[PDB]
Amino acid sequence: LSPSARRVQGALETRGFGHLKVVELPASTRTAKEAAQAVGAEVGQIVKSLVFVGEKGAYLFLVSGKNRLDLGKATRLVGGPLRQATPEEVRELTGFAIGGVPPVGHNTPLPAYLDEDLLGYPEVWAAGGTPRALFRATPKELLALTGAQVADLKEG
Ligand SMILES: C[C@H](N)C(=O)NS(=O)(=O)OC[C@H]1O[C@@H](n2cnc3c(N)ncnc32)[C@H](O)[C@@H]1O
Repeated sequence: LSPSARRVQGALETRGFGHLKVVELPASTRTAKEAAQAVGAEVGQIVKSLVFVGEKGAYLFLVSGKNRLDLGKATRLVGGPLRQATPEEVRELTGFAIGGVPPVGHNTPLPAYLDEDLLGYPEVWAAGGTPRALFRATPKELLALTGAQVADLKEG
């Protein structure tokens, strides 16, 4: 596993979820669409870790591959103005580059929100730190791993 992918594996291990495995695939997983095709999953099963900057800090939004994050909803949930983090901010905050941003192992653990639609799948796939890394897990484990709060995040 490449460094960033290893960093994520390490985080899964340190959390007590060592049985979850990061895989650096022979096919791209840069976008939810590609990720789903790479593992034969439904796009909705892909977890997009989206980082947004607020006035007093950063926030992690775990969105289903089939939904579009509603900034209006996110803003209300946090209770303050929010904005999509620039590629640069993603790197400084999380330590990973967009297209590979994982839900764990960041430079600072960010308060998180989980797209309630992810609770509809028995298993989901999140990014493992690179545009080729992914690790499968149950929504429950993703919740335990991030301590995120379930929420209505989609524009739809
Ligand atoms: C799972 C897959 N590896 C992945 O990383 N999916 S992702 O949705 O989290 O990554 C793509 C998302 O990053 C964000 N993004 C893409 N380009 C961006 C840019 N130029 N600036 C800020 N955010 C961007 C958008 O939400 C885009 O949908």
